[PDB]
Amino acid sequence: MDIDPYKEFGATVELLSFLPSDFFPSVRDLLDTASALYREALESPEHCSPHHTALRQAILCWGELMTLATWVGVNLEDPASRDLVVSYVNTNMGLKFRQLLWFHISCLTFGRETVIEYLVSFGVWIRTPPAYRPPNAPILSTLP
Amino acid sequence: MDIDPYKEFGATVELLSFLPSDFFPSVRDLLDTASALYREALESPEHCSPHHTALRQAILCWGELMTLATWVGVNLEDPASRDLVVSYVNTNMGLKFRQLLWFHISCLTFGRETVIEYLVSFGVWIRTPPAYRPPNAPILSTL
Amino acid sequence: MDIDPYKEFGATVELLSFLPSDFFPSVRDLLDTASALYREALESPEHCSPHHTALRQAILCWGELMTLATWVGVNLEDPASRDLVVSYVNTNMGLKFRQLLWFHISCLTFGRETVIEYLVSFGVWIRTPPAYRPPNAPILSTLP
Amino acid sequence: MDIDPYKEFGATVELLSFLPSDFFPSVRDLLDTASALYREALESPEHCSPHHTALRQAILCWGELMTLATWVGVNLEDPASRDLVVSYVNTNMGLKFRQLLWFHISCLTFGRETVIEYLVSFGVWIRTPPAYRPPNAPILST
Amino acid sequence: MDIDPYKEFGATVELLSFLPSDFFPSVRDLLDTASALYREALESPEHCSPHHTALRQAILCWGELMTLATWVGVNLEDPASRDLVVSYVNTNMGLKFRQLLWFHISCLTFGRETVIEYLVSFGVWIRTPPAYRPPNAPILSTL
Amino acid sequence: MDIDPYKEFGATVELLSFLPSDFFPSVRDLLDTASALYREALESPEHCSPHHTALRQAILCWGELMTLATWVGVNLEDPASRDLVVSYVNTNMGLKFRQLLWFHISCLTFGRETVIEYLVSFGVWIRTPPAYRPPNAPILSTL
Amino acid sequence: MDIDPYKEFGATVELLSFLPSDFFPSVRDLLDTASALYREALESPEHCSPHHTALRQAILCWGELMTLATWVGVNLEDPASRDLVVSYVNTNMGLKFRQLLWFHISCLTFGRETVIEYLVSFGVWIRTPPAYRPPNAPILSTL
Amino acid sequence: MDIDPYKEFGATVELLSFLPSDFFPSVRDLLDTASALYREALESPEHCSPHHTALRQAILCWGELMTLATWVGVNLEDPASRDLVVSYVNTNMGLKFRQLLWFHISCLTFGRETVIEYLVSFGVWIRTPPAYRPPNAPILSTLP
Amino acid sequence: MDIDPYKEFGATVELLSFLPSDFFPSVRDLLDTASALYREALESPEHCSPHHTALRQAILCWGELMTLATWVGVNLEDPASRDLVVSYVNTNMGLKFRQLLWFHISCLTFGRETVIEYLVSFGVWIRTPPAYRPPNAPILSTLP
Amino acid sequence: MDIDPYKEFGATVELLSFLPSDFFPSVRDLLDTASALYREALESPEHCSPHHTALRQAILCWGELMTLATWVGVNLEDPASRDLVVSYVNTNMGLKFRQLLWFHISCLTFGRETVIEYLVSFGVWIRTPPAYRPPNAPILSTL
Amino acid sequence: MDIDPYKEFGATVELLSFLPSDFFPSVRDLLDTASALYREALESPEHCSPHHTALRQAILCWGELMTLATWVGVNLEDPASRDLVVSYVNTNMGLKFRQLLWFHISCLTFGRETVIEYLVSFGVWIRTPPAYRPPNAPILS
Amino acid sequence: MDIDPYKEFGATVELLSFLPSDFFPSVRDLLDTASALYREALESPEHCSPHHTALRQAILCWGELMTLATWVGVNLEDPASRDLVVSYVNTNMGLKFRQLLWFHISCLTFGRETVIEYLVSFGVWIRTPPAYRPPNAPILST
Repeated sequence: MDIDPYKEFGATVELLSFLPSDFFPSVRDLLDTASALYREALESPEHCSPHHTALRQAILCWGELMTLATWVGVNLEDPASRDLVVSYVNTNMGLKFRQLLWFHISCLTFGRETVIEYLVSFGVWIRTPPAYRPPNAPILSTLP
Repeated sequence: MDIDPYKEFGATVELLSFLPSDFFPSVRDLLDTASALYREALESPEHCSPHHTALRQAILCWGELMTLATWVGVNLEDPASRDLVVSYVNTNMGLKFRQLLWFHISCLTFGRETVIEYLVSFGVWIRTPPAYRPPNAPILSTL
Repeated sequence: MDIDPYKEFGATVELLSFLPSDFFPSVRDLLDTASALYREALESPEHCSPHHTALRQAILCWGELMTLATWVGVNLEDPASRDLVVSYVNTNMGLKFRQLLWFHISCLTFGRETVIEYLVSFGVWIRTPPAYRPPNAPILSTLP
Repeated sequence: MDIDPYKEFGATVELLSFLPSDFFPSVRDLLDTASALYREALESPEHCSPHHTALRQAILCWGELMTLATWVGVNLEDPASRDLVVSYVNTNMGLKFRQLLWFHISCLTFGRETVIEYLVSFGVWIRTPPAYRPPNAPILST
Repeated sequence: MDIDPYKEFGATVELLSFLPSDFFPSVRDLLDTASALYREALESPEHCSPHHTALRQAILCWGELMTLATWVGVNLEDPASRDLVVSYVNTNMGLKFRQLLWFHISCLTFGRETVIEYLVSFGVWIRTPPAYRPPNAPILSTL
Repeated sequence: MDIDPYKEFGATVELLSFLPSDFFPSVRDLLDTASALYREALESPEHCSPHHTALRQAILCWGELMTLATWVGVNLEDPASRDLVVSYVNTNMGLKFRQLLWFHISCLTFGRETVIEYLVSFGVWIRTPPAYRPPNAPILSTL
Repeated sequence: MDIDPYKEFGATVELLSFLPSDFFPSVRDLLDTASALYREALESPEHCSPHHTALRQAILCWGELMTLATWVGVNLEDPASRDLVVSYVNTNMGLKFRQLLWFHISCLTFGRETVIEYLVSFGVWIRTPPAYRPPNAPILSTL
Repeated sequence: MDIDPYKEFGATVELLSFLPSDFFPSVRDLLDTASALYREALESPEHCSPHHTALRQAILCWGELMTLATWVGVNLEDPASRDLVVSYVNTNMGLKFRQLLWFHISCLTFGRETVIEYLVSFGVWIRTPPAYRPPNAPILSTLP
Repeated sequence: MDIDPYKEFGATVELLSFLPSDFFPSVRDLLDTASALYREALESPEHCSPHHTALRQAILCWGELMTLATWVGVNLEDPASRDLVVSYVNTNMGLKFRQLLWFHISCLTFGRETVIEYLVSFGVWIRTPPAYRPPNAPILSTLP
Repeated sequence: MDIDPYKEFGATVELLSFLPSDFFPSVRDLLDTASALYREALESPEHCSPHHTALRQAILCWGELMTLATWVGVNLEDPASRDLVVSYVNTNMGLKFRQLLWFHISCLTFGRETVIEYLVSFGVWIRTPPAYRPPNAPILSTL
Repeated sequence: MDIDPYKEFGATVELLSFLPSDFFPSVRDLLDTASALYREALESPEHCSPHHTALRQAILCWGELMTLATWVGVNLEDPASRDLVVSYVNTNMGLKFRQLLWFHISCLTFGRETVIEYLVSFGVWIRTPPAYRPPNAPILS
Repeated sequence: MDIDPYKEFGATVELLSFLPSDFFPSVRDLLDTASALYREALESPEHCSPHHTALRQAILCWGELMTLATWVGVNLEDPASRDLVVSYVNTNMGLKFRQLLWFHISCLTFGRETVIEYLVSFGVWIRTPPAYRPPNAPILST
């Protein structure tokens, strides 16, 4: 129905496309990052924030895919289809969840405006030719 | 972790399981109902309510599930595998998404308290023996 | 180019699609009701309401279509072609006029908000599985 | 030339045309209903209301119709022709008189606005296809 | 039961019986006069007068009788029965309609009291023996 | 039911018939003018004016007629029958729509009184002999 | 002397004839109801009500009729004449006394303004075709 | 069950039994007496008096008895039964109606207390031995 | 001594005869209802009500009758006489106790005036012919 | 299920059992006393006192017992069976009814406290040895 | 000795004995209704109300009954004795538990007074002979 | 629904598990103690206490098991299965009822807090090795 996941938060798919595909961390590291920082808030019966509301659904609909992978592992005695299904899952659908989890965790940790301006800064950094590219890339931190 | 989709809204998975599994409408037409009534709100760049965010996420991830089903049906070669994968997907991952869509659309249309009361009322009505239950099943209406 | 007959009033084609195709009455009954209830309204030189101009235009368009049907039935040499033309006319082009006449007549009789609420309620009713839907269906009436 | 009986009363011919032929009671029932409900008013000399003037003429004309029917039956020699004449005079022209008597009696008993709105609601109900209409028809009683 | 056609108009059946049966004009002439004088008032959607209210019903019932006659003449195949039925219809059933139409049209045109007095004045003239009966019968006129 | 399209706007069919049948422009040109001048108001969810509703209905009806013509040309098998049907359509059911579109578009562009007076002025100018009239026909302009 | 029973109470013979002839209860049941409900009032030396007076007179004359029937049954010899006399008595003179007793007892029990309206209501309900009337027949109740 | 027609008015059967059986006038004479004096009052829609109500009921039930007599005279095969039924009727059941009509008519005409006093006086007159009985019996009159 | 059980309360035997014999429930059900609703008031040393006073005596003399039945069962070696005795007891002496218990229990539960009105209404209901009798009979209840 | 006849009146079964069984009078004498002293109050439609209700109920159910005795004496065929039934009746069901009737009649005649004290006085007098007691037994008197 | 289960609640055993055996829903249905409507109150360490303690005790003892049933079924060797034992367990001890659960749940849902009057009305209805009783039963909802 | 029998009373199933399974007295002695001390309060129609409320239900649902055992022993014709069934009943289903009865009777008699402290003191006594365990086990007394 032409729904943009980040439009209600202020970004677009094109804006989030400034970062390369290899930039985003793994699903596992993001999940431990979430569970070590907002486990008591993603498990409480309150409308803490739309970021929390989106993170809950993202985690659940990723767990659905993990359960599907377990089911196709336990059934479908054809090894070729076994390998193809799981490979397609954790390669062509893990990227979207990585982007969503990274956005919703970085926003909650640092600031929506901070993340929004970091995206522009990183796009500017990555657009320049490598010869004139400065050695250090922009990074999100709260220390000097 | 351990997250309940309806706990932040006021319900639980067990409370939605009170109703029979063959009562909820089709996911094929629930999206049509949502698109014919809330498209302007769902495309808007604004937080309208906590219901809208969950509706958007559910619609998007179901669309991705349909994309996965299409990819399987296009790229796989074993008819048996193309049968089990699709059947599992749009039975097991379809029932709970039907429940989610019904809950959120009903909460947006009639009201959270009304839906919560209707759930309990229908659950109690169904279990009453037919010779004593009121003849007409409960229904949600706006008129 | 992208104009529908219901956006200016409050409804839409998809919203009006909640009712099944065969729900609407025939054309003769709708015309009889329109005449017997609002002839004086649709004879005066006044814009009583936007619901009246659309009714006038729809009635005139249906009259033109009926004149076309009479002409093709009278002045053609191929009975088969005559039959296909008339059948297509009163099978396909009559449904849209049925929907338009029903919408405008019901609005003028009961209220635009009442019609919208009835549409939503009937969509909810028809969406229910038959094993659980109540026997009686929603209807528009003023009696108790 | 196209005089209709209900325009002055606020209804129209096609508005009352939606009711089924079996919705109206018999003439022999509608006449006794009037005779038992409003008789002192129908015999009194004052114009009680415009609903009484339209009723007296209809009653007298139906009496004329019965007189014609019995005259035909008594003084026709062709049995088949007598059968068709009596059947026509008791079936085709009975429906209009039943409609008139029902309309006037129901108006006098229930008010005019109530009868008109009941007619509108009944038309709405009857135009609905049976697959979607509610099982029972709208009612008008006290 | 025993309803007087002329009682709400200050008259009675036997009072109107003073005039001979040949005095009343024909249905065609009476209907032409009505349609030429009060057509726009008879077709009005308002209660102009009880006279109009009665005239409308009388005209409609005469139309029904004409439809009956046409149906008999067309459908009925026996010429003798056809002729007998039509002769009876527009010989006997038309006289009362002629009286009613004449009464209501005259009361609409000249006046109820004028017609009431005219009936008595005509009775006086018709009772007189021919030797002393004036050769000019009473007439209705507006001068 | 004997309804006149222009009667609520202030004109009649006979008033628009005053001008010659060849004066009005083509349906394609009128639709292009409408699309290039009032699309943002014709596609708006508001009652801008009574002219806009009639314009919308006329455009939709013409689209339906064009769809009917396309269906006839696609499905009919007799070239002669296709010729008669299509030519009838865009020769006789087209002139009335040209008049309607011209009237409504000119009204929206210039004002109802200006368009109403222009009809009479142009007709009277055409009726007079050439030797006793201004040499150039009247024109509607905004400058 | 052309006297009506119910004309001093507010009804007529024709109005009571509106109801079916097989609706009124039996004479025995009516007498038992009267004896068990109003014996003290009927056996009192005071004008309790015109209903009481009429009830007393009707009961006394019905007792006289029963005494006549017993005398006929005792003294007559041929069975046929006794049969017709008795059957005529407790059919024809029984129906009207049933109507009288029902009217007076129902009045004394419920109210004249209620019994009068019940007659009209029941008659109109019975005349109505079954498919367009309430399914339950009207009944007089005290609770 | 044990109801008499005179207790509500002030008399009893025994008190009315002071007069001999052959004293009361005929049913016909009583009926013309009623019709010539209270015809307009016996047809009014008003409760003029309990006397009026009782007279109405008595007249109507005597009419029922007369109709029964006509029916038995018109439809019965046996002369013996035909004669016996009417002979019993207008001899045994007519006396009670004679007494009732006389009582009510005399009351309405003269006064209930006057009628009671007349009954009391006539008892004394009739019980006196014939030798000492005065020549003239008491009579109801309004003139001297 | 010509004593009526219900005269002191307001009803009469003929008035209580409106209900048929089959209407009243059994004796066991009435005793269970009494012992479940008013046991602590029937076993108390206070004049709570004349209804209680009558109920106590009725229950006691019914218990006496039951003791008589047990005694005649134990003795009276003749099975025929035993059978006639018990049959007479619990067929003809039980109906009166059923009526008494029903009357007193229904009065104590609902109200004396309500019971009287119900009796009158049920008499009216049962009097009418079956063809016109409404399908539902009057009943005593405190719920709609 | 455990109700005492005299508990509401202030006595017990064991208190009435204090007196000898042969002291109480006969049912016939007690009924004659009741009929000759309180018939006009026992026939009244009013609650005179709680004693009257108990007297009415006791008299009624004793009359029913006598009716049962008559029925068994009439219908039974074995003289021995009739003997046992009737003797059991008017001895065992008779003694307690004599006690009840005596208690209620004496109460109504003399006052509740007098009858209550008389029982104890008479019992203690009887249990006392003759040589150390008043020579004559106590008696209830109204003089 | 004689402890009436409902005496402390304003009710009485023969009062609840008039209801037919088909009036009460299944044990599974009643337990599901309880676990889906009052679970938060039934899991808390508070007392809440005297209507909760009896519900907890009944649920626990019924769980014991289920454990006994599955035990007998597993560790009984005679194929015939198990039939009678299990049928008795889920038929004769089922009715009393259904009565208790229905009483407590209906009280907690509708108020004690309403349920108390409904029992009297239903007893009056059920004691009427069929030839005179109304066609449909009195209703609590 | 995973309902703790002792949660509204400030206890826990694990906490009451400190006592050995042989510590609790027998059902007959516990019922005799209850009937000799709180009979007129358990048979009262009032909510004396939640302890009384629970004790009533415990007694009733034990009486149901006694009736079940009697029915089994009087109806089941197999003498091999009769033993097994009754032995299972009053060897396994009696222990939990004994624990419940002991807990509620002790809490009614001595006090909830006193019983709670006694449960901890008994555990402290029972954990001690035999060499240093005192020969006098803790007891409840007033």
